[PDB]
Amino acid sequence: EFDAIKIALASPDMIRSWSFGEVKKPETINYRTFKPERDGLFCARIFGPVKDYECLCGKYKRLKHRGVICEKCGVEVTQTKVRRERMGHIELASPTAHIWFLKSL
DNA sequence: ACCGCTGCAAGGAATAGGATACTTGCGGGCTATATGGCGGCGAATACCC
Ligand SMILES: [Zn+2]
Repeated sequence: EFDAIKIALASPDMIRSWSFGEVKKPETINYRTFKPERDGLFCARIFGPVKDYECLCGKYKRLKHRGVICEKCGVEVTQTKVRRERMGHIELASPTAHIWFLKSL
């Protein structure tokens, strides 16, 4: 299919284009109930469902409801492979300098 | 038709016994200062003109 690999820099707008949400909380797992956090580093509303065609809260749990989202979780009921291909984006309060383009010698 | 009496409670000294306020160690729940390796090489100073 494809024939060439292109590589370049990524403007902030394009980075927003890639992302499917924003991370805001440094918390990951409860250690008691192994569901993810609200919108922490892991998440369901940002990255995707945890089980194949399973909304997080369990309002819909069948493949018949593919595509629709939950009205309390907002997750996209679909395969869990999406959890390996969606990317988040953090917002940085201050501008910062890429280290590679600074001490590359 | 008036009174001193008996009698029936209220407050002191000696024992047993549960209730209950008090004290304590934990278990899980949470948050946040090195000193024996070379070799190559290229960039970045130093230098003395
Ligand atoms: Zn839900």
